[PDB]
Amino acid sequence: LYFQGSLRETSEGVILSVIVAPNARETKIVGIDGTRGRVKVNVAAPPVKGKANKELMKFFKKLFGAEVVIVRGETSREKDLLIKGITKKEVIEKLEL
Ligand code: NA
Repeated sequence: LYFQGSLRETSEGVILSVIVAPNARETKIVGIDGTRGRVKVNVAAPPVKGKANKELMKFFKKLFGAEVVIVRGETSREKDLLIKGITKKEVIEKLEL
């Protein structure tokens, strides 16, 4: 039940709670934070001109096959992503790949 601490399903989809580190060598999931209930995501983009947000959304849109929007934390390392029109079961399956 590893990724479950970072996700919740609302009427609109799944809110995936992440904590980003920019300037990374590769955009990828590197861990979970068990106290904050967030997936640690490295993002291979600079945190300028919204480029880390853009890369983060692109990565998860490709992973889930669904539109991903930042609902909270646009200017924070702690960001909540709405994965629109997907279920928690589908998100867990994809995160576990
Ligand atoms: Na950014």
